[PDB]
Amino acid sequence: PTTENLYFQGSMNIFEMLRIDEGLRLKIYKDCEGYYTIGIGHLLTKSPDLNAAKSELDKAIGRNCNGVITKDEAEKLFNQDVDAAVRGILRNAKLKPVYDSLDAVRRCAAINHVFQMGVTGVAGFTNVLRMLQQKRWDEAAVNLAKSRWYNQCPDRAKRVITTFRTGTWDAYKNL
Ligand SMILES: OCCn1cccn1
Repeated sequence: PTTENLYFQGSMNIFEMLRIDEGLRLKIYKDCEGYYTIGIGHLLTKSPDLNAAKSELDKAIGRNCNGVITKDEAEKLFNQDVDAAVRGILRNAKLKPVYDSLDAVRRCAAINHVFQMGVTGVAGFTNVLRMLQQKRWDEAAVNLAKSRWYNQCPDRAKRVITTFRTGTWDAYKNL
Protein backbone atom coordinates (compact mmCIF):
# COMPACT_ATOMS: atom_id res chain seq x y z
CA PRO A 1 0.00 0.00 0.00
CA THR A 2 1.14 3.52 -0.82
CA THR A 3 1.42 6.30 1.75
CA GLU A 4 -1.89 7.55 0.34
CA ASN A 5 -3.45 4.06 0.66
CA LEU A 6 -2.48 3.84 4.33
CA TYR A 7 -4.16 7.18 4.89
CA PHE A 8 -7.47 5.87 3.42
CA GLN A 9 -8.66 4.20 6.61
CA GLY A 10 -8.37 7.53 8.39
CA SER A 11 -10.78 9.04 5.89
CA MET A 12 -13.42 6.33 6.45
CA ASN A 13 -15.86 6.30 9.33
CA ILE A 14 -19.52 5.44 9.85
CA PHE A 15 -20.69 8.69 8.22
CA GLU A 16 -18.64 8.20 5.08
CA MET A 17 -19.68 4.53 4.95
CA LEU A 18 -23.42 5.16 5.13
CA ARG A 19 -23.08 8.13 2.79
CA ILE A 20 -21.79 5.70 0.13
CA ASP A 21 -24.38 2.98 0.84
CA GLU A 22 -27.36 5.35 1.04
CA GLY A 23 -26.35 8.18 -1.27
CA LEU A 24 -27.43 11.79 -0.83
CA ARG A 25 -30.77 12.98 -2.16
CA LEU A 26 -32.38 16.34 -1.42
CA LYS A 27 -35.87 15.43 -2.68
CA ILE A 28 -38.20 12.70 -1.46
CA TYR A 29 -37.68 9.50 -3.40
CA LYS A 30 -38.61 5.85 -3.06
CA ASP A 31 -35.90 3.48 -1.93
CA CYS A 32 -35.33 0.04 -3.40
CA GLU A 33 -38.17 -1.39 -1.27
CA GLY A 34 -40.52 1.37 -2.41
CA TYR A 35 -40.39 3.41 0.80
CA TYR A 36 -40.31 7.20 0.83
CA THR A 37 -36.82 8.33 1.72
CA ILE A 38 -34.77 11.54 1.77
CA GLY A 39 -31.29 12.80 2.62
CA ILE A 40 -28.81 10.09 3.47
CA GLY A 41 -31.04 7.04 3.84
CA HIS A 42 -33.65 8.70 6.04
CA LEU A 43 -36.77 6.53 5.77
CA LEU A 44 -39.73 8.89 6.21
CA THR A 45 -42.54 6.38 6.53
CA LYS A 46 -43.55 2.98 5.23
CA SER A 47 -46.90 4.45 4.19
CA PRO A 48 -47.56 4.52 0.39
CA ASP A 49 -49.04 8.01 0.85
CA LEU A 50 -46.67 10.75 -0.30
CA ASN A 51 -48.56 13.22 1.90
CA ALA A 52 -47.62 11.11 4.91
CA ALA A 53 -44.00 11.26 3.85
CA LYS A 54 -44.16 15.02 3.45
CA SER A 55 -45.76 15.38 6.90
CA GLU A 56 -42.99 13.31 8.49
CA LEU A 57 -40.39 15.37 6.60
CA ASP A 58 -41.73 18.65 7.94
CA LYS A 59 -41.82 17.16 11.43
CA ALA A 60 -38.22 15.92 11.15
CA ILE A 61 -36.78 19.14 9.73
CA GLY A 62 -38.99 21.62 11.58
CA ARG A 63 -40.18 23.74 8.66
CA ASN A 64 -42.49 23.56 5.65
CA CYS A 65 -40.20 21.65 3.29
CA ASN A 66 -42.61 20.60 0.52
CA GLY A 67 -40.49 17.52 -0.01
CA VAL A 68 -37.15 19.25 -0.42
CA ILE A 69 -34.25 19.84 1.96
CA THR A 70 -30.77 21.36 1.92
CA LYS A 71 -27.48 19.49 2.17
CA ASP A 72 -26.95 20.93 5.66
CA GLU A 73 -30.37 19.63 6.75
CA ALA A 74 -29.64 16.23 5.22
CA GLU A 75 -26.41 16.09 7.22
CA LYS A 76 -28.06 17.08 10.48
CA LEU A 77 -30.77 14.46 10.05
CA PHE A 78 -28.09 11.90 9.12
CA ASN A 79 -26.09 12.60 12.28
CA GLN A 80 -29.33 12.20 14.30
CA ASP A 81 -30.06 8.86 12.61
CA VAL A 82 -26.51 7.58 13.19
CA ASP A 83 -26.70 8.56 16.87
CA ALA A 84 -30.03 6.74 17.09
CA ALA A 85 -28.55 3.55 15.64
CA VAL A 86 -25.60 3.63 18.06
CA ARG A 87 -27.84 4.32 21.04
CA GLY A 88 -30.12 1.51 19.87
CA ILE A 89 -27.27 -1.01 19.88
CA LEU A 90 -25.77 0.05 23.19
CA ARG A 91 -28.99 -0.19 25.16
CA ASN A 92 -29.90 -3.63 23.78
CA ALA A 93 -28.87 -6.65 25.82
CA LYS A 94 -28.42 -8.83 22.75
CA LEU A 95 -26.60 -6.41 20.45
CA LYS A 96 -24.27 -4.69 22.92
CA PRO A 97 -22.08 -7.71 23.71
CA VAL A 98 -21.66 -8.47 20.02
CA TYR A 99 -20.84 -4.87 19.18
CA ASP A 100 -18.40 -4.64 22.05
CA SER A 101 -16.57 -7.76 20.77
CA LEU A 102 -16.01 -6.24 17.33
CA ASP A 103 -13.08 -4.26 16.01
CA ALA A 104 -13.56 -0.63 14.98
CA VAL A 105 -14.33 -1.31 11.33
CA ARG A 106 -16.83 -4.10 12.03
CA ARG A 107 -18.47 -1.83 14.65
CA CYS A 108 -19.19 0.55 11.77
CA ALA A 109 -20.70 -2.31 9.80
CA ALA A 110 -22.87 -3.09 12.85
CA ILE A 111 -24.11 0.49 13.13
CA ASN A 112 -24.73 0.55 9.39
CA HIS A 113 -26.77 -2.67 9.57
CA VAL A 114 -28.88 -1.28 12.45
CA PHE A 115 -29.30 2.07 10.63
CA GLN A 116 -30.67 0.12 7.67
CA MET A 117 -32.82 -2.58 9.34
CA GLY A 118 -33.54 -1.34 12.84
CA VAL A 119 -32.70 -2.92 16.16
CA THR A 120 -35.20 -5.75 16.25
CA GLY A 121 -34.41 -6.78 12.69
CA VAL A 122 -30.73 -7.04 13.42
CA ALA A 123 -31.24 -8.64 16.85
CA GLY A 124 -33.22 -11.32 15.03
CA PHE A 125 -30.14 -12.57 13.11
CA THR A 126 -29.37 -15.04 15.95
CA ASN A 127 -26.89 -17.13 14.00
CA VAL A 128 -25.04 -14.21 12.43
CA LEU A 129 -24.64 -12.52 15.83
CA ARG A 130 -23.14 -15.69 17.33
CA MET A 131 -20.85 -16.09 14.33
CA LEU A 132 -19.62 -12.53 14.67
CA GLN A 133 -19.01 -12.89 18.38
CA GLN A 134 -17.02 -16.04 17.62
CA LYS A 135 -15.03 -14.34 14.83
CA ARG A 136 -16.43 -16.71 12.20
CA TRP A 137 -16.33 -13.99 9.57
CA ASP A 138 -16.78 -16.09 6.41
CA GLU A 139 -19.76 -17.88 7.91
CA ALA A 140 -21.30 -14.63 9.08
CA ALA A 141 -20.95 -13.13 5.59
CA VAL A 142 -22.52 -16.17 3.87
CA ASN A 143 -25.42 -16.06 6.29
CA LEU A 144 -25.98 -12.37 5.79
CA ALA A 145 -26.08 -13.06 2.05
CA LYS A 146 -29.13 -15.31 2.61
CA SER A 147 -31.17 -12.50 4.17
CA ARG A 148 -34.09 -10.66 2.67
CA TRP A 149 -32.33 -7.41 3.62
CA TYR A 150 -29.45 -8.17 1.28
CA ASN A 151 -31.31 -10.06 -1.45
CA GLN A 152 -34.13 -7.56 -1.95
CA CYS A 153 -31.68 -4.68 -2.27
CA PRO A 154 -28.16 -5.97 -2.88
CA ASP A 155 -26.35 -2.76 -3.80
CA ARG A 156 -27.19 -1.07 -0.47
CA ALA A 157 -26.10 -4.10 1.58
CA LYS A 158 -23.22 -5.70 -0.32
CA ARG A 159 -20.51 -3.39 1.01
CA VAL A 160 -21.60 -3.96 4.60
CA ILE A 161 -21.42 -7.72 4.17
CA THR A 162 -17.94 -7.54 2.70
CA THR A 163 -16.92 -5.35 5.62
CA PHE A 164 -18.16 -7.94 8.11
CA ARG A 165 -16.11 -10.52 6.22
CA THR A 166 -12.82 -8.58 6.15
CA GLY A 167 -12.86 -5.86 8.82
CA THR A 168 -11.25 -3.53 6.25
CA TRP A 169 -12.63 -0.62 4.23
CA ASP A 170 -11.75 -2.14 0.84
CA ALA A 171 -15.35 -2.37 -0.37
CA TYR A 172 -15.57 1.42 -0.11
CA LYS A 173 -12.50 2.07 -2.26
CA ASN A 174 -12.57 2.88 -5.96
CA LEU A 175 -16.18 3.97 -6.31
O1 LIG B 1 -25.01 -6.12 12.41
C1 LIG B 1 -24.76 -7.31 13.04
C2 LIG B 1 -23.74 -7.01 14.11
N1 LIG B 1 -24.28 -6.20 15.17
C3 LIG B 1 -23.92 -6.33 16.41
C4 LIG B 1 -24.57 -5.41 17.08
C5 LIG B 1 -25.26 -4.72 16.20
N2 LIG B 1 -25.04 -5.26 15.03
